[PDB]
Amino acid sequence: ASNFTQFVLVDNGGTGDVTVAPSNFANGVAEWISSNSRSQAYKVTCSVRQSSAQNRKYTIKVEVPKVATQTVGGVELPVAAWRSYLNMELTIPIFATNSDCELIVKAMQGLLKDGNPIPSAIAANSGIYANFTQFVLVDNGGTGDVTVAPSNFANGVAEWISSNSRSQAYKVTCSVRQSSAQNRKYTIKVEVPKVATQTVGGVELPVAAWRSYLNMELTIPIFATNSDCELIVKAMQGLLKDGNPIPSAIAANSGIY
Amino acid sequence: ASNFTQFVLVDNGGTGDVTVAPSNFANGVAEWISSNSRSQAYKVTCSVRQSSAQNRKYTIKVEVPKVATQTVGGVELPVAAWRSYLNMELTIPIFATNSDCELIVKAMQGLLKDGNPIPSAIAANSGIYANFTQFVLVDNGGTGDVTVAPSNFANGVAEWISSNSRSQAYKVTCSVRQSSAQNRKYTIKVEVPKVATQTVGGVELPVAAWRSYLNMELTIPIFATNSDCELIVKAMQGLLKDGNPIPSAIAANSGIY
Repeated sequence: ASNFTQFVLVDNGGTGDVTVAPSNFANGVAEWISSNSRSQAYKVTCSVRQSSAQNRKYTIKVEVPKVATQTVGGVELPVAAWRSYLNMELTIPIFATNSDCELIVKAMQGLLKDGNPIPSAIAANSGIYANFTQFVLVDNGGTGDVTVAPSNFANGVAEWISSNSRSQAYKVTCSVRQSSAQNRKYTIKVEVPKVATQTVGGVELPVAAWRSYLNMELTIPIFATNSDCELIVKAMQGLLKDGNPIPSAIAANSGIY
Repeated sequence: ASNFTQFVLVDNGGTGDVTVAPSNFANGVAEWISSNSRSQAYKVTCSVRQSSAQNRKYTIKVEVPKVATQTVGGVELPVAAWRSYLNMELTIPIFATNSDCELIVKAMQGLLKDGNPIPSAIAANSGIYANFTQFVLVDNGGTGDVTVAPSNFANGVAEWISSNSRSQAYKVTCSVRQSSAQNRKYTIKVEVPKVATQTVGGVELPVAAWRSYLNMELTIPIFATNSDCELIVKAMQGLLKDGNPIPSAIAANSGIY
């Protein structure tokens, strides 16, 4: 009986597996490593931390490597040419009952699955996909929809807002930026609200009690051809779908149970 | 026709009287002295003073002596070995109508009469009297009770709170502390609230418009045997009962009328 153990994640057809075993947690920072070679392992983190007196923040990063071969000095050194950085910070207040988080996770992971208007950007040209318009996202049974319309981009920072009320809208970002001379970094944050009612001063003000912050920074080198990113996206979004060993922690007691 | 004159106070069986005549008021501070000898007189004060723009504070101290004999140098000098210090500061707002003070006085003096759970402490071992629990205090006719339960003592400061609502609770303190090498000082404050309704922002918030502050500091030397304190308590509480020349001022126009 042991939780936080060797689990499964990103896969395709039948050839190479990605069993992610455990490794470190020093100073409150979970970490998972895969097979024999560390230089080709799939790092992932997770740490609990209450930010103040009315909230609970988290940190679940993810580094997706590449099974390449850096031959420098006559030796074929199996190392990754790049690594991903899916870092999702999520703040959950104490007032928010145990019925908000269940619908928050399916809104963060349930935001980038394998081609959604936000993550299809992370898998193809239209990183907007649609001349950037009103799209679909997080849903459940037939009652409330979440059409996310456009809004701002000032200074290179995409942003999407939903329906009538902004205080209950689903914010999302996206910005292209080459970090240096051999890489290409990104930034796709996500704020998932709550259709609550803050009555302060005798008025029922429809506002969110909290918001999510799914911020995925991804660095892709110029050397990495146009055949690495396709398998990187399905490794970032294809890392937290709706209960994977990493995101099931984002939906239940199980950290890696 | 003269008010603030020779009055009566603390007595027991038929032997020694305690007629407290007038004496000084310099700079707004009433003062009463008893018989021939000042060194054995029963000092008492009283002064009106509006603290700010929405309150009215007071100060009624009381020094109870001892008819002892300090023979130093071959002479029998009739002087007190100690003195009491029943100092009751009471703040009464302008908003509080002329129907709150009547029930405030019977709550300050009507708090320590001659053995109440708070003043029985001032007359015997159980200076709590009860392993410190829910007790009785100020009452009138049959409608609202004032059961004062326990609450805090952090750093040597007793404290009692009443019913459900703290904002309408009857706070009271008590702490033992030897001031030097020849004395033993105390501190028994008391805050009497008002079951009012502060509606600010459209909400009826049950809170007190004011609170009392019956703080009685009492110094008892080591030389003073275990036969002085019994007659000291009935002199402090036995000083303001329910209309005595000193506390009738705390219940009506009469300062010493």
